[PDB]
Amino acid sequence: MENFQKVEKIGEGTYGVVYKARNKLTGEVVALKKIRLGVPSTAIREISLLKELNHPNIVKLLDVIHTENKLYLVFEFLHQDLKKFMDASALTGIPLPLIKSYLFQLLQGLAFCHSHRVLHRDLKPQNLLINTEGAIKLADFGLAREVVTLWYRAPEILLGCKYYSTAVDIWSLGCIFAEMVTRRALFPGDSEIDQLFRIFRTLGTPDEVVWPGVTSMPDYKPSFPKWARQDFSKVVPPLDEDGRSLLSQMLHYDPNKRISAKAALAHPFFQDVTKPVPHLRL
Ligand SMILES: NS(=O)(=O)c1ccc(N/N=C2\C(=O)Nc3ccc(C(=O)NCCc4c[nH]cn4)cc32)cc1
Repeated sequence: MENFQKVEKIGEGTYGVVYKARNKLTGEVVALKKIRLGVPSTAIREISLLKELNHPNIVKLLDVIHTENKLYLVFEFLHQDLKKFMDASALTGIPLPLIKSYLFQLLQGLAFCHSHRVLHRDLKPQNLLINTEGAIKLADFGLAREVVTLWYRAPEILLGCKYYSTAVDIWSLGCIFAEMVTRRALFPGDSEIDQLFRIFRTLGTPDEVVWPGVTSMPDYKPSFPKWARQDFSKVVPPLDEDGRSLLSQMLHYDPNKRISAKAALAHPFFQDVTKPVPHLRL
């Protein structure tokens, strides 16, 4: 760890603190994450697998430094997160071609991870990183295998499913897609039940018709209030019918009906996809 010079604190997650740092051996500027824990053998093997999960839309894990019961992860550095970009673009809105490019790129990243049976599990604007070239990348990946944000949590997680699928990441990305379009979080819950009830108030209380097996889920309660579903024309205006159709498939209640990342890439919404350059003030 004497090989790195800290520049500034760039964030704090559930695992630990992230610093921008300079590698005294290569001159490289990196993101250094100190994992708060010595380190379990199961974690070392899993994190070593992530070093090989390389894709242009996945923040590169450069090195795993396991020294003196402490664990450090050395990552590729990107200059801004989607959260700051969305806040900076709030008066005007992110242009639809850039939203489309970012969604397409993230679906490429998820299609890759999911093909390797790797789930993110905690997608949110804060772990989506962007650069000046128009790229967007997924950070803080297969690490799951301040108050924690519930806004992007899939309903099967909230209802107590222990063995959830790659569909949880599609749900989170659908929530982020809606937020980029409307400039407001889709489901800003501040408790697990407020999160669930916000989802139910918009998409309708799920039942055995739309989600077979839902009433047998661990945290499902027959006493849940029964709300009627709302139109997507009301939920994400002024998004066009291609975008609303894709969003509806990413937000299906039944994880088995929810669109995969691979099928989403073929959706007619991406017929005119391009790669614009964002206006980044760094
Ligand atoms: N706000 S900002 O637009 O000025 C701005 C600028 C640069 C950056 N970079 N972050 C990173 C980077 O380059 N590689 C990374 C690899 C992994 C992680 C990661 O594990 N994150 C979870 C913990 C967390 C951090 N932040 C909130 N939770 C982060 C980064 C982030 C935000």
